[PDB]
Amino acid sequence: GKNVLLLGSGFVAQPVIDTLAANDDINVTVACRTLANAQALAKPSGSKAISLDVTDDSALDKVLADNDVVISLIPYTFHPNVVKSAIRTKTDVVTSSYISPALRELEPEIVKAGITVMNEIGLDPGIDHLYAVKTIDEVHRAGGKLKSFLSYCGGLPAPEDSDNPLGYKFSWSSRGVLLALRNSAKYWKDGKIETVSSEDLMATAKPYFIYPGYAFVCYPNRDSTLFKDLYHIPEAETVIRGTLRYQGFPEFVKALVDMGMLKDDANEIFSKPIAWNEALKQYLGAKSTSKEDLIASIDSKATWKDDEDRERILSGFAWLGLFSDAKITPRGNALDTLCARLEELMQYEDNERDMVVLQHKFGIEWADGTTETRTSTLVDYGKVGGYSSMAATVGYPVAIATKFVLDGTIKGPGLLAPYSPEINDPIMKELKDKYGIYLKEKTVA
Amino acid sequence: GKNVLLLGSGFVAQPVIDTLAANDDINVTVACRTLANAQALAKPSGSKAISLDVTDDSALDKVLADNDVVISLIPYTFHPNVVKSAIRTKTDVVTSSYISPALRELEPEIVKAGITVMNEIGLDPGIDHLYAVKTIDEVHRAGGKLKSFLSYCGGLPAPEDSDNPLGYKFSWSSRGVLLALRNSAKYWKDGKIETVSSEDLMATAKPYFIYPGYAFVCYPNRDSTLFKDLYHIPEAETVIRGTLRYQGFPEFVKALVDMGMLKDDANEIFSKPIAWNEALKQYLGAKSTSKEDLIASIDSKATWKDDEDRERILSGFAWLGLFSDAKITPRGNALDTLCARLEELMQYEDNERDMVVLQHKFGIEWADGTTETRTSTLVDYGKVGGYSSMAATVGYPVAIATKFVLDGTIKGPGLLAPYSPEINDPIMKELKDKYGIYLKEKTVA
Repeated sequence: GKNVLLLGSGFVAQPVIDTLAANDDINVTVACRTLANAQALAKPSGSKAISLDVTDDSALDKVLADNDVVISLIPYTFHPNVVKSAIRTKTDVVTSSYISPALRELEPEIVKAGITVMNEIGLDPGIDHLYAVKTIDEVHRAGGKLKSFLSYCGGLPAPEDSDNPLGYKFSWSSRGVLLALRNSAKYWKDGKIETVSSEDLMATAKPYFIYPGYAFVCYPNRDSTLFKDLYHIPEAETVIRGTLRYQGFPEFVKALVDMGMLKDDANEIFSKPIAWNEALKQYLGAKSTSKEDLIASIDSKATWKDDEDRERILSGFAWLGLFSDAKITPRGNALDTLCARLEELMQYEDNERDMVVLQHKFGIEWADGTTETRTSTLVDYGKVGGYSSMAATVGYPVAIATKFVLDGTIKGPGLLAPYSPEINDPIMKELKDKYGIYLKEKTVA
Repeated sequence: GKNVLLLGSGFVAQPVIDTLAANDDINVTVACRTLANAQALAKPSGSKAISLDVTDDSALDKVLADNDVVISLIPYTFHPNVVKSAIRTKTDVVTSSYISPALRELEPEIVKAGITVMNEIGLDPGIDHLYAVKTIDEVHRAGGKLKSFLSYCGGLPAPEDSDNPLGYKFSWSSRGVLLALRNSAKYWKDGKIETVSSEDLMATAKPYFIYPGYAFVCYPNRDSTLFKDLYHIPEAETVIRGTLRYQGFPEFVKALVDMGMLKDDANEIFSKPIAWNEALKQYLGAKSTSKEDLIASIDSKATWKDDEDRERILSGFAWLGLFSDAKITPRGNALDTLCARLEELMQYEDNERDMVVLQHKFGIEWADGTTETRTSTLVDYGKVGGYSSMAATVGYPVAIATKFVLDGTIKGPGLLAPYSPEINDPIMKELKDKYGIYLKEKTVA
């Protein structure tokens, strides 16, 4: 049959290996730095397993040449190494990553080599593009105008598993999640560009209604303007892509900001494993380590929405052990010390489920001047003793695309991405049919 | 072994029959009006099945006498018939219902007869009492004062299945759900009684935070004052029991109220199967049946929270087909005609899940004057191709109590209810151990 090489040892690797190895005519080889990882990832399906250093050009060529396609699920800074090897060996490539400037530089050689490098085909990017392109194509074909494109996505605990101060669980690092509300954002609104500064992003966070059961808030991503050219919606007045969190998340982060706790400046208060209450005493200039004095210094620095929120946030600080004798992870700055504690206390437990939510909302003006709003909505949950939704919604599109590269449903050569119905339709159909994963499409009544 | 009679043909009956019949030493007989129902309810477990008219004293005695205990899962107005028969036959009884004045009248004969009639042991009442008594008993035993008791419960769609205008699904009638926001309410707050009139209940509805993931609102039930004597918390300043719904539910109902749609007065506009848009035209005095004119008459009658809510509610009316040519169920009044449409459009589908949420929150003042807040929280979901949470959370406590009546863990005789640790502890322990059902107990940090 066909020989598939998978590079990676993330949780995303497991469903890809498992769904592909289940096919009798596909032989999977798992490659990680350490043979044991790969043997472990490969063990459930009895796949071949090897060790591999991707920076070793010769080692990398040897194994790519033994295969028909390589799935690169390693950090995106390594894709160029993989692709350089694929050019040399004439091997096809599949990634879930945004096309990088390094890959664009290789693009003429990819074409000359006659290989297919399929990109941007997990969840985000991937599934989002499939369904955005689908509707916009339908709207344009019917002579319609896409006046508004809104798109919001989050990976969150299932609501029943959300009871922590952020309504958020880490797998595994928290630094990016935390700093996200201190980024700038640029998007289209009502026929003009709006930009929000780092300082001002926090205040933009607002409830975002999807279904009655959920309490989502949203904030815009760094740059939504790229989707105008990407989806060819020059006529759109409003184009905003953002992130979903649960209620309370921005207010919690804001309080931490006001306390200086997202500052990454080297600061000796965080140099050594002292008690959290002593660290905060020194950092906030509190009278003492007593909960009462710590709260006084927080109160003097924080702007609270109301007493209920103040009570909630301070209780969350208490839950985190910030007012306690628990010893800090000595990371040498406020931010990383905070992140270490968040990470330690807010991981998934074995009977807990994650969730992916993604909704596109389209405001359409038809030729006759009539307007309508459509939604395309995905809610997906992890399976206890199975795969997380975060793993499955990346891994399954990747597996489907790999099979389509192998059998020529996805026709190259070239540096391809899910930007047209011709590539997109077969993937959407197979994703729904095989895995039950699809976006519910509704017109707002 | 032991012989158990089950009266009932509700969805609650299935898990009770099934969990009890799985026991080798329990022989279940299912009794409904029609042999086929009972044979169907009994079929999965191969239980005995009979037909039975509960108003026929002789038929009822015959079968009770053949059994060691009867589980009465039929309407509460029939329990007296069952209990009169149990007195005659000396058979024990288990119900999930609040003790009625009719049962209290029989109480001295129950005692003289030497039978045990166990009551109020499903979810609400049942599980709620187990855990409320538990904490209050713990607080009192440690010399503490229960200053505040808050308790909120709802049966709702899982959030992923909540996408309808009410965030609510019917199984099967909607009339009570709808009129609930037009009831009065009486409770304790800050050391005084507060009462809310029928008209004013709507305005009391407010967000109620349990976990970040969920968007709950709550309103108080008809009478919370009874829990002071029931749980013996004379020292409580605040005692409020209420119902949980999802965000948007009260505002939707309020709009319908403003339109006169919850009026049950005989009204010929609803006498015959005309189109919804024609019915509303006549009822609202709209210019025409056009969506535009219907909305105009709604706008002229309704107070909207904001444009987003107005848009949401009107869209929901559209979804319901109220602006459409769909023919009304001719119920002869506005309310029942509305309820028929709600019921028709908002039932569970086969791959959908329900949810039960119940939280007690206790504000405690300890002897030393220190205060703390505790929560006890249950979130439980239905199983696709299995039992709903609404069925399981009533049926399992009933099954456990029945086994305890049979084996004398619950010691009678008498008209008993789950009001003390002696009765309550064994049930809570078995509910957790056998079914994984328990309330998570936390101190607010």
